[PDB]
Amino acid sequence: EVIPTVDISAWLSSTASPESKNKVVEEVRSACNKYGFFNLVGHGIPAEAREKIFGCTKKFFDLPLEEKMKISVDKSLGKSFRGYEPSLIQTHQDGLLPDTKECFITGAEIPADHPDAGKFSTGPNLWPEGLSDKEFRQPVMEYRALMLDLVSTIVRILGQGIHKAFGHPSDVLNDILINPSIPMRLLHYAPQENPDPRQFGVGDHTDFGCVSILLQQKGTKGLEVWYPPKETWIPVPVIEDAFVINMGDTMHRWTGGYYRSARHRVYITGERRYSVAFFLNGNLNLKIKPL
Ligand SMILES: [Fe+3]
Ligand SMILES: [Y+3]
Repeated sequence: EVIPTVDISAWLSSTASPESKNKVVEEVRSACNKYGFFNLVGHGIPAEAREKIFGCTKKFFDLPLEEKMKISVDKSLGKSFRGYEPSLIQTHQDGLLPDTKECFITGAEIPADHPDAGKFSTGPNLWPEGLSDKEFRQPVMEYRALMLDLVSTIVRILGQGIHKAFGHPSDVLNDILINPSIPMRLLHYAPQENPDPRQFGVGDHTDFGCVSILLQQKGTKGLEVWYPPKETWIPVPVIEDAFVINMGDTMHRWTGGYYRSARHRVYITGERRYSVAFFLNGNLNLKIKPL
């Protein structure tokens, strides 16, 4: 068992044959129904954009810890959960140790005086005073835009797989793109030579939202996915020019389980590891209804 790779070039091309485009819908619906994950290529985002966001991520986490804590998540407006979260505080199971993960959290930018500001994960972002807009904020928000565009493509492909499966309009799912809740996290995993097997980078979880898009770093590993049929954890290989796509619980319930939300985690390694995780959640008003 291996996590598959799906090339969406045809679906984004305006000259590809309808056969080529359907083949993309087949490979996607199928990976999401069997593994809940795939690797995605053919997205059209340049290698520069991926280089630039890891530049931002390293600059940020290289900051002094007192410097990051100045925008610690507990300082964000109300229930906007934005800013810096340090390592060794997130836990998953009582027998185990907290996660080595260090993370920085953004969402869609909303002025402080907006009506929804302060509500759950909606409001303004917190930005580090010690970095210039040009070093950090502008690239981060530009990458967010590229991610929003890609996840909108992914959603419409999923909707088309729903059409083929159960006969619904191929825009069943497109209402989550209306004013979406789209957090992203910049992730840092400090390396360890001899790690305790009771501690992970991130422990066994599912994602709660709809779609997640992950950018891993060339030369690292750690991400693995639980596949019930063989009762095994499958590794997710770092593919060149790829994003890792998985389904969340909201998509699970909202389909019949047809798109699976699969358990996954990141074990600790000796190599320093960065990743950028962007997620698409259900809306703040949208009552998500099954089939
Ligand atoms: Fe996750
Ligand atoms: Y205003």
